[PDB]
Amino acid sequence: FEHATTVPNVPGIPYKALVERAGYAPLNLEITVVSSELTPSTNKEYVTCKFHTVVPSPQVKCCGSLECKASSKADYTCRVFGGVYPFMWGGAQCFCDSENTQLSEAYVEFAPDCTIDHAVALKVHTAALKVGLRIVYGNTTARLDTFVNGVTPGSSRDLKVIAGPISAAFSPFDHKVVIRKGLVYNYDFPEYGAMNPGAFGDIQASSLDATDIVARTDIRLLKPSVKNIHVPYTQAVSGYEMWKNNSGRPLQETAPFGCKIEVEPLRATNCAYGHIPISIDIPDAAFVRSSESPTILEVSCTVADCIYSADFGGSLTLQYKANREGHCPVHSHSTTAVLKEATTHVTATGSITLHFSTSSPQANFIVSLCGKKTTCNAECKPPADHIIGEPHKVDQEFQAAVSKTSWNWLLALFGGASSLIVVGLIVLVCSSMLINTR
Amino acid sequence: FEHATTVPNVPGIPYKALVERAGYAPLNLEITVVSSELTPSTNKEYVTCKFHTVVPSPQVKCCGSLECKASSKADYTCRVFGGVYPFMWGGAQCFCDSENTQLSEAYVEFAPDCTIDHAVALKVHTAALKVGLRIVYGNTTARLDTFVNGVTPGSSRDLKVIAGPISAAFSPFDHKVVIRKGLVYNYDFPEYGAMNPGAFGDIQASSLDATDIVARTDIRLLKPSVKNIHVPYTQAVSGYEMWKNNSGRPLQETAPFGCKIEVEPLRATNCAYGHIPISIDIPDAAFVRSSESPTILEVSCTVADCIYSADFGGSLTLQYKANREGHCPVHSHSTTAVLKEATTHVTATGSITLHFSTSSPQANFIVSLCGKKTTCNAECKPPADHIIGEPHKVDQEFQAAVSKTSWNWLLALFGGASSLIVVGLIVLVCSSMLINTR
Ligand SMILES: *[C@@H]1O[C@H](CO)[C@@H](O)[C@H](O)[C@H]1NC(C)=O
Ligand SMILES: *[C@@H]1O[C@H](CO)[C@@H](O)[C@H](O)[C@H]1NC(C)=O
Repeated sequence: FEHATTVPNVPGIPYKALVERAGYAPLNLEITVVSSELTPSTNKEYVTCKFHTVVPSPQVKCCGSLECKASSKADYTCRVFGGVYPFMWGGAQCFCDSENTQLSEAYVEFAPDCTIDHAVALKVHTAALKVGLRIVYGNTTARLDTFVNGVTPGSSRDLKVIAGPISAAFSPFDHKVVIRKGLVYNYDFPEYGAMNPGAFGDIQASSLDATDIVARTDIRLLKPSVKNIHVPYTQAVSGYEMWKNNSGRPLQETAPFGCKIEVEPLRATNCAYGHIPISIDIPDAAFVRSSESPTILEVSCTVADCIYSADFGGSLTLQYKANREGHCPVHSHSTTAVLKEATTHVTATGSITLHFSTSSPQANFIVSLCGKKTTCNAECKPPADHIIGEPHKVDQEFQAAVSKTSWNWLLALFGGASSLIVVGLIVLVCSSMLINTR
Repeated sequence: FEHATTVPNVPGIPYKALVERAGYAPLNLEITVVSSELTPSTNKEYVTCKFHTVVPSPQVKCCGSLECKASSKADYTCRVFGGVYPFMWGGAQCFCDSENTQLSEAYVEFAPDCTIDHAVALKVHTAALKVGLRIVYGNTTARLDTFVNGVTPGSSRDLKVIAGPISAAFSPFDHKVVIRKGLVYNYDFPEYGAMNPGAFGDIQASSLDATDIVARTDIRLLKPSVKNIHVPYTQAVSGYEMWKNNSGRPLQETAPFGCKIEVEPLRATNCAYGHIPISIDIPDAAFVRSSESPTILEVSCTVADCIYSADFGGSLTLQYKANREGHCPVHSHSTTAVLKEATTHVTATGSITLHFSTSSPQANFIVSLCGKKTTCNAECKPPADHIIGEPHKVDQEFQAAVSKTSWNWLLALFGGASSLIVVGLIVLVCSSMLINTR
């Protein structure tokens, strides 16, 4: 058989539904969202980390001349000076008032520790969802996993069940993000080849060990100092450490709907929001002919007690008469309240007690046992404890919290003087005619 | 110095512009789009190719029983039969009217040739552009390459020149595409894990040699035939060959703007459309003080001849008087027409001939030599040849094809009888007053 139904996005909340077919008992279908897996599409842009500068041995020409060449090293720079007398422990290596010249150069490369301290800039897009479901029909359980896209059915027993699309798309990921040491930070990094001294992503590389590298961090060389050979240099602090000191808090502590986010897939998990439609195909073998199912007689509904609460705090009682033995499912045809158990042993004249919960204190609804059903009305009270994190609001409110007493007061309240007004107008017309008699 | 200017997207079309500074000769700047490189962002979804089925040696139980197990092979299926008498050249291996049983199984894997015949489904998005430019300022040439994004300046001589964003985004790539043997076909492939027998992408794999594989192509086993052991099977033709017979023509022959598309970067090249703004910084050293530049006197414009055409079919002549020797640039301050050369040797009283082209046959405009300028008016005729692919329409039309004669006819055409109407009304008022005199 075939059926369809919509379920809200939420993990570990069984929903119980019925499929009705004349001549066959209505099977109880249990649907649970075991887990959620939102996986977007990712693109790698470039890596970055703390950098180490290079101060190579200088190129000193004793009583000659030199120049400022070019090279492919990232942040490569050169500069030359003349009339320099460098010294050293053995003495002065060379002195020529003008002919001496010194040439210095500088570049940079990722530090050796970068291999593990590196962060990466990611371009993300097109959030896609993967959902794991547990579906039980007639004590026939099945574990399945599928995308929410309406095209693909996940394979479980070769039963193709379609679902989606998502009611409303939610994505804590911004189009641009950064990843570091298992943490994901929402940030707007600059484009590849776009750098700013003292800013994040001052150094770039397609790979952690790629030979090609590019950066720009305001490295201007300084003139040689007094009498001692060295290379006085200058450069702005790494943007990596700066951004680290002020990167902001991780997205782990800011995502809505309690997302659980992991890096190696760059995905979210157990993050719930929205609703999903589902199409379900069922073999007719699983179905049971009604005559095989037991029949019931003169069943009554009795509310032992019920306090409005969050857990299955509502309790009900049922007295039934039957001509057969076996099992029947039970269902709450009214959405406002939902049971906790599916079926139970039956009896010729036995009675049972049932658990349930509701979104309103007004326990007025109808409930079905076997194929028959009976009404159930009562009042439930709010609880004392008002703070718990266990599953709650399994059903959303439908402005049905309005008590029957409030409806009674409202109905008798609204006036109907307009009828008196019309009667007054009619008698006015008749009296006007009578006066016209004169 | 700094300047800005917008240029249309087109390859190999030098544009000549001027930067004006009092006390400095206006340098001639030449801008050419050497090439274009549009590179989008790509995501790999799954591979596919022709498949080969597997018919393993059957599992035959001589006078016993068997079952239909499960396995992880793609399209794995099993089926069993009983009461079978298989035969073979040495005779009948076993016969038991009922106790004999036969079990067959079937699956599939990518064919060995797939390694080179494989096609891949790609998810593309976020088209990005890379542009190569050649810029010449004062016989100072520079070859640069940069993105059109307004943030990143390409590096060439360490001269940061920004450009973009694109005036209008164009992308022949659909969000979904397929690649095969160096060809790119625009197609809407199904999602990973979504298959249909006889349809494209019936077999999937994250890698060409990934052990994991999934497919569904309607493989139902057939009952054993008469007296001869074998495995009669059935299955639908590969969607790969079907799509090949009807894949449609390559995108190479359908993309607009003459895109040249390559696969290993999945990029387009030399595909022109739209306009791009550009910001250009220039060292003041390149600039030349005006006094250093030669001065000119009483220069006249003379049109030797001009036929409206596509190439530099317009010819002009200039007679000048100068007090200095050297060089000056020339420019067409009117967009409708553009020169072909930048500068020339100067003389105290010499004269020169110049080439140019235009988008209108009306050669009315002003042209600047050194810092001074002179007007130039004339009429150009359409050409005889009307079919050529060489660069043309270097300037877009600005409804200026309207000839001066047409304007003359239009001006004298439109009437002004409303003035006669007002005069008639005024004389009517005066005559009405005179009649009121009576
Ligand atoms: C499921 O219930 C049916 C009767 O409703 C019973 O015949 C069957 O054995 C049950 N299956 C399991 C696995 O309990
Ligand atoms: C460029 O032109 C200037 C004068 O306009 C000249 O001094 C210089 O040598 C030229 N450079 C080259 C490379 O021709």
